[PDB]
Amino acid sequence: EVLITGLRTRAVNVPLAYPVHTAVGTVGTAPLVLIDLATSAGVVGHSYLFAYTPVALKSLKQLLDDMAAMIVNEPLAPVSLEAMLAKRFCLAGYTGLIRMAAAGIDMAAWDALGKVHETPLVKLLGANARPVQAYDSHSLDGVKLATERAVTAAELGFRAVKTKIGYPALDQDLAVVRSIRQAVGDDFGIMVDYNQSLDVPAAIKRSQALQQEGVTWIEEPTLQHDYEGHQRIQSKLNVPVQMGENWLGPEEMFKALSIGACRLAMPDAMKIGGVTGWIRASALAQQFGIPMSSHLFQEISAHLLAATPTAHWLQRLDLAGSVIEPTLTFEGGNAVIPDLPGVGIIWREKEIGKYLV
Amino acid sequence: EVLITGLRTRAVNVPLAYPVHTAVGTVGTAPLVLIDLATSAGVVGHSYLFAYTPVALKSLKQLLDDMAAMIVNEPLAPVSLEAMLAKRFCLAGYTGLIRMAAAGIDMAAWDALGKVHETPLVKLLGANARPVQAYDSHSLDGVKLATERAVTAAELGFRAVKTKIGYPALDQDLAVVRSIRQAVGDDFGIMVDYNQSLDVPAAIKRSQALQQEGVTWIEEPTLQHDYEGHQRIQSKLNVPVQMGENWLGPEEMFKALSIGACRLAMPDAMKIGGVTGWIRASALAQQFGIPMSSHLFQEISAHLLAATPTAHWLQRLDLAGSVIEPTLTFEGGNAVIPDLPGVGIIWREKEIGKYLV
Amino acid sequence: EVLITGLRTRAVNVPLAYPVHTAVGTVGTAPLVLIDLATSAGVVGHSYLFAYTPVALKSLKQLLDDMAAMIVNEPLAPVSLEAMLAKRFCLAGYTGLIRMAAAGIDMAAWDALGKVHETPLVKLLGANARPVQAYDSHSLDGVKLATERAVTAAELGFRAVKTKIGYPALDQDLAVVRSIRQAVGDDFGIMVDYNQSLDVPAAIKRSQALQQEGVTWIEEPTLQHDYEGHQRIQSKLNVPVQMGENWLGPEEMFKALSIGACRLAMPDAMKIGGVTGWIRASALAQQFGIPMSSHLFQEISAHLLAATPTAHWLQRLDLAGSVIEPTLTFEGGNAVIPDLPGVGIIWREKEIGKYLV
Amino acid sequence: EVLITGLRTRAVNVPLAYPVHTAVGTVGTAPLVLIDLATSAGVVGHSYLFAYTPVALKSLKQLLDDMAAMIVNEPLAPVSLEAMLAKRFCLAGYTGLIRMAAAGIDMAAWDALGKVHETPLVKLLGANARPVQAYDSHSLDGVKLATERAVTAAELGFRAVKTKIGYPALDQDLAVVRSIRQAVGDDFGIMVDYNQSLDVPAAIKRSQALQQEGVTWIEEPTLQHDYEGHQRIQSKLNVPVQMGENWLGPEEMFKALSIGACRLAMPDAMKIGGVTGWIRASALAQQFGIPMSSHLFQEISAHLLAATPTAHWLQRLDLAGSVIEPTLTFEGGNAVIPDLPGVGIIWREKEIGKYLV
Ligand SMILES: C[C@@](O)(C(=O)O)c1ccccc1
Ligand SMILES: C[C@@](O)(C(=O)O)c1ccccc1
Ligand SMILES: C[C@@](O)(C(=O)O)c1ccccc1
Ligand SMILES: C[C@@](O)(C(=O)O)c1ccccc1
Ligand SMILES: [Mg+2]
Ligand SMILES: [Mg+2]
Ligand SMILES: [Mg+2]
Ligand SMILES: [Mg+2]
Repeated sequence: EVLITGLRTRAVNVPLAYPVHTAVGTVGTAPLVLIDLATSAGVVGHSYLFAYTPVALKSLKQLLDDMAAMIVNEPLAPVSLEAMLAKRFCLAGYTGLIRMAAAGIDMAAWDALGKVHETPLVKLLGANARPVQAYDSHSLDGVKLATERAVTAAELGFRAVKTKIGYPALDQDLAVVRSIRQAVGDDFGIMVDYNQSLDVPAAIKRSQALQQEGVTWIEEPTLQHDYEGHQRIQSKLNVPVQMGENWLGPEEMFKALSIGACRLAMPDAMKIGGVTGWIRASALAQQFGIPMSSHLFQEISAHLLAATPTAHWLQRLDLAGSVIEPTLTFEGGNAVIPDLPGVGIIWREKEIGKYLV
Repeated sequence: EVLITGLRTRAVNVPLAYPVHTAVGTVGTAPLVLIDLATSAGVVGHSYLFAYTPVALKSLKQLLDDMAAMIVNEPLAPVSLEAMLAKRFCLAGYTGLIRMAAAGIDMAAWDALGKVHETPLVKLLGANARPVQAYDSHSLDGVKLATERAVTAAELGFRAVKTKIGYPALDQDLAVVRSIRQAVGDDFGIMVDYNQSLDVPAAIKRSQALQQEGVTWIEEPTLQHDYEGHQRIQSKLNVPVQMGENWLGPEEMFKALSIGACRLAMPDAMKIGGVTGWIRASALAQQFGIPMSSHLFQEISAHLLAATPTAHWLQRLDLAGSVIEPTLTFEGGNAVIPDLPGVGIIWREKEIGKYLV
Repeated sequence: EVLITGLRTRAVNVPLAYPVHTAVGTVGTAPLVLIDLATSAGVVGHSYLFAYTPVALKSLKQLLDDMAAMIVNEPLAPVSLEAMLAKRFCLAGYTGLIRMAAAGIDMAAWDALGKVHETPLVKLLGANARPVQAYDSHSLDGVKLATERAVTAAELGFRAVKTKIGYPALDQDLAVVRSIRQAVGDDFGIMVDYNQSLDVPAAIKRSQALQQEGVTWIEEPTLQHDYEGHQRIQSKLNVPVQMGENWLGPEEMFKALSIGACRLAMPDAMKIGGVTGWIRASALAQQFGIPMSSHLFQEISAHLLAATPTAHWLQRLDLAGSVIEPTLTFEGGNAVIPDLPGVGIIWREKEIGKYLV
Repeated sequence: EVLITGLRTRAVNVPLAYPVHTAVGTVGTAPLVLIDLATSAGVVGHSYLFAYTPVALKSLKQLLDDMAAMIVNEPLAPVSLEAMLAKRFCLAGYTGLIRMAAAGIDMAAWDALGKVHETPLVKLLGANARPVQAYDSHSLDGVKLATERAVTAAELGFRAVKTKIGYPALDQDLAVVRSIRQAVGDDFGIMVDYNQSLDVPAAIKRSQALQQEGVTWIEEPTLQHDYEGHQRIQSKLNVPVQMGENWLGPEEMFKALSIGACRLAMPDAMKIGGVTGWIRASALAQQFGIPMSSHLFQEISAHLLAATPTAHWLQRLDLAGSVIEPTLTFEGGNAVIPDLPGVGIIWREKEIGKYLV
């Protein structure tokens, strides 16, 4: 009855409100692929993908353009659709870019399904909208900018911020954390992210020092694929190890959880497999007793977390703000799902034109 | 926006088309509780519960009548509803009758949600209807009746039947299986169910003898709660051990799968937690690499299996046929989801009146 | 020779001497089912069941009334009786309400058996009465009431109290514990109960802070069915994790102990399976090296603990005091078994009439 | 001293000498990306990539074109190069297409390094050329074509063939194997590949039946990422389970071997990480006691296997034969490394022009 009738993609490089500082340099734009899924019902589903680096941008888009053929004229049944794609890409490898691409389609399919039924996604999922606590996500900023950004966050009502650490010396790491703490007060949450930058022993050493500072969590201390190493680090800490942003599919999540690699999880709506993947991941998290946060995709994550039994935090990091309407709002540090069919993603066409690649 | 406005239950004892023969005697009726969930939208959700024994019938109904208060005036958000109930019953114990009761409400909530959206449940779930292979479910019938019933099944187009075994002597067990095989032919599926009747060593001995006969699976050889014993039995067999009908919630399923207690699973829509529980169970099954079949509740199971990544068999066992319209049909041994909003459960009011308890 | 001749049940809502404060509100009554088991010998056995919530009260009673038939005219052989019931309810699920019901019958059967032999239960069990140290059980009371109640306990001679914690903030938790400690002195026992209210990481964090305060034990930090989570929490602590109140049967206890989920146990005479279940549980506790305390049912628990090899504490919490004679006494913080045949439960009929439901 | 000066890629769809038959249909072409790595020394390194499906072809090429920038002006030090890329793609995910791309560069870098030193790759690797036993790789051909192809193989001197199985019915599987055996004789090797097509229980059942036929190995019985499932299947067999073609990097291989998922391995030079990845994989295989075969890339695999301590079989499957010189030869079923610097890959430019995409 409801069919998929077309797929259109547009590659853009959009300005970032909060320039991300790295050891490498300063990056003020994000490589995104915007997706429009047309249907026989007159509704158009929308999603976006994050490419991480501009090196992968055009390849991503082209990959989508080339997959369009397999999905056109198929029913708008996201679950059935995902299984078909999993089977089409089983030799090539259903992971990495291919998996990211499929996830973009899933997310758009689900947004369209919500439009057909005139209902917010969260409601289609069987749950009620609820406000979700969010933390403001910052970067490898230095003591001055880090504290600054943290003070503003608090001013805007957030009760937690995340900072990137992993300086050449541990003492720099500690300097950042201390200055934030001194400025925001003793309760406030301070999450730290190492971005896979340390080896196991270094991780244990730096982390035990942070643990004494009072951090909320320690995120991705070592190489993401090294589940066993994360487990070793975790085993020497009281503070929780957080991870999950790099899991491609619930099957990677399953592996990591099976060995007790972490005490917290934070899947990425895109890497986990879209709405379909998230729902699977949320069941795993519940069973393993793991509090589940989100990574990127703030708009859809708000919906997804409201339906998650072990929902923990929402990551505030606005990637697509320059080309979308501001329907998701933050009131007293909690994200508010807009009362709009689907995900509530509405393009700012005029702006898109500016960033086109 | 859409609220739950009332709950009405009716306890009945309905005639069974296929009298179930047991070691105890012959039982021709089923103790069921029929549920009607009213909503602010004008739609009425429907489900039924199976009480197993008439000893538990009135208690079940009364338990529902007493819970009505906690759900009335709550939004029709099955996922949110389940979490609320899990928290209300956490001291008393969210399992057994209480859990069965909550599952009845879940199933009705989901049927109503489908009505509000004018869509079949399977579609609301994100999948397409597909035909599901079914097996005809029989009892501890004796050689004559067992073969008879099996011949009729084949005549009606089924490609598999399940028989109950567990006679005083192994040789009786084998006599039943052989006569069926001789009558239906070498391909046909023959599933056997021990109904928790043996001890571990007996189980291993009888099962190895059956394995040589050519059975499809060996179901519940020993006490259901003994996961470790099932694992021991499984470890000495090539044929698959099947289990799951007695798991109360996905958390029991998780325990059993964690220790490799079986190679097949067959949750009961009621005991697993309704639609909400099934969806969770299906994610677990996928991750552990377990083919998932259903137990009872044929009407809703047809929908649920179409959305299950590792869907295996549908159990044909008509409990409520005397008081419901025949919307689910069997065409060439596969179950066909009716094209009707919700689950497609429609009462035969006039008949209900007859069976009322 | 001695037969069971009848079963009569009465549902009551009795006033509580110590109103239990919860996050929800104040509850001053308990939903109980009082049981009378008649025999051919002229003796009448007595027990009671706790329903937790009034939502389950009528269902419980009705369930008992409906089981009466299976037990009448059966010999007064509690062990044989339990096995029969386990087999009758094997499809429906021998757990939850059904199991609680069976346990009520067990307890009454054992009380009657003691009457037939004119001997206190403890003696029928092969042991001598001994005084058992008890702790006074309080609730989520706030700093003021908590300290108050604790001072009175000490005044009455108790050497330990249990308080419920799990406030929105850890610091509230600590405030309660500190004020009690300050008031009762440094030796006194302070047991804390989280009532399944935290997630694993929160549990580890709060518990390590309490451990520094000097608490006796940490009870049910997370969801009761999550044995593996309890093990994780336990693994990061020196203080003992206590659990067991929610185990339905010794088979659940066996599972939890098998994975080292706790260092202390505290089965509930009702949930564990009555006298028959307790005796089994006590053997397990001995073998696993676990000190065993009781949960509720103070009257019978006094007898049961005197026969328990690893007996630890008796929980003083008077549920049925308003409708029973005060035969169990407390002398210098130890419970004294009354010298009376059976359990020494004697109804205050006139009061019962008042609370009838 | 020796620098990388440029990267040129060409996407082609080349005819296959042996049309691969699938359940889907007949495919007579291969989507390949041909790579030319220019250097400051005047030498040009060559490699090719296999895209599996034409859906991924253009995306692959574009991805390479976009990475060219990061490698140009870098020294020709394949080991150092790989580490740089691993670090550049750590957020995006160093797996899937990105990893395949990097592997193409590695292979070309190593071919160029051999050219600079005027030596065959195998010799640069520290080993001597040796002839490697090869098996002729066929498809899901049917009884007639399968036997035919097998008879020709034997005629050309091969001592083993691989066939694809996984028919709707087991009996079809067995029919293929039997007819081959009957035609080639009792010694001859018959390898079978299920191509991830079965579930665990089906896998165990079909495999035990094959094991009785006398097959050389059972390849990829179930989903590639399910290491644990492969282990279960392996555990019920004497015949070896073979796997490895889908491992992306030695880190995936490490995971699978750690749990004993198989008794044989067969990494793909491209998916494993090129020359650099293969060398790492070969050390793992040696330590775990695993015989190591190759998957695709026959030209380079000949070199790689000669340097592999546990070398087992070379897979003969000519993907790029239409656009390259025939320097690798087969003499009496063994592959002979050509005596030519590098890998000995020489384009047939005139033919390339024909297949360009
Ligand atoms: C640093 C990060 O890992 C995070 O979680 O914030 C991140 C990863 C990828 C893109 C943006 C941010
Ligand atoms: C025998 C049974 O276990 C089955 O699976 O068929 C069954 C159990 C409970 C009610 C009816 C049938
Ligand atoms: C709080 C509690 O868990 C305890 O152990 O005291 C409790 C549980 C159930 C009823 C009363 C008290
Ligand atoms: C069937 C296969 O798995 C093999 O090993 O031969 C194969 C996989 C991918 C491309 C070609 C061949
Ligand atoms: Mg991160
Ligand atoms: Mg069964
Ligand atoms: Mg408690
Ligand atoms: Mg293969």
